[PDB]
Amino acid sequence: KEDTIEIAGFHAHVYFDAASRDVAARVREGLGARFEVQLGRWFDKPIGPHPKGMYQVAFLPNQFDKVVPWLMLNREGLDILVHPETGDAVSDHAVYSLWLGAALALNIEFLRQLS
Amino acid sequence: KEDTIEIAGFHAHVYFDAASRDVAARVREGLGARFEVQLGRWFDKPIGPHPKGMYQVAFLPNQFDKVVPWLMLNREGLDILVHPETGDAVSDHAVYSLWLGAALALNIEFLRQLS
Ligand SMILES: [Zn+2]
Ligand SMILES: [Zn+2]
Repeated sequence: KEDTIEIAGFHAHVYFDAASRDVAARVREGLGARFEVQLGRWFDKPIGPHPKGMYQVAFLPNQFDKVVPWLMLNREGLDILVHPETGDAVSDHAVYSLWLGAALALNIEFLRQLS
Repeated sequence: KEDTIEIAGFHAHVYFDAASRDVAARVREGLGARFEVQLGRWFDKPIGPHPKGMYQVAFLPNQFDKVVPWLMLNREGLDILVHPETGDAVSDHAVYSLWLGAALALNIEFLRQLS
């Protein structure tokens, strides 16, 4: 087994489209109002491994049981990837992650090409 | 918004088949060794909403950031449903849940029929 100590933090990637952008904005405000998070920039186009528009929500491990359960209940149909940050981008995204909603295929090759 | 106070606990459903049953047994032992959990019966065949053999793992909310990150890292390719317990069985499984690995298709109507 590896040790969960090796998790330094998590990212949630909240995916959206034109039809769900407004929902995504409300979820973002909810997160920023409630939790100890760093909100990344809003990407309206796919970038890197990300198959659709998204924004990033970063947090330390002590917010995992705050943010993730909140999103379980309040994501309003949005597909959300949550992954640990362990120093292995490819596994972090492809193996060690979870999904709220319906998983989307990621461009993991983008991450492989970086390593 | 929905209040995560309304989350009384969580279940993990660890799915397996004959090929993966031994990995599932090892994951099960890892859980029972490390965390405050209630391990339910082993179902080799599909039962109720579940489309594959599984076993249940129950825990209080204070284990969510222990159990779930551990499974993130140590599920060894098993598909795992994690759902809250909020007193709404249909929403808990269908809407409020998350998946590690690749999601399976649950029989939600089975739960609706329960009322
Ligand atoms: Zn990320
Ligand atoms: Zn359950």
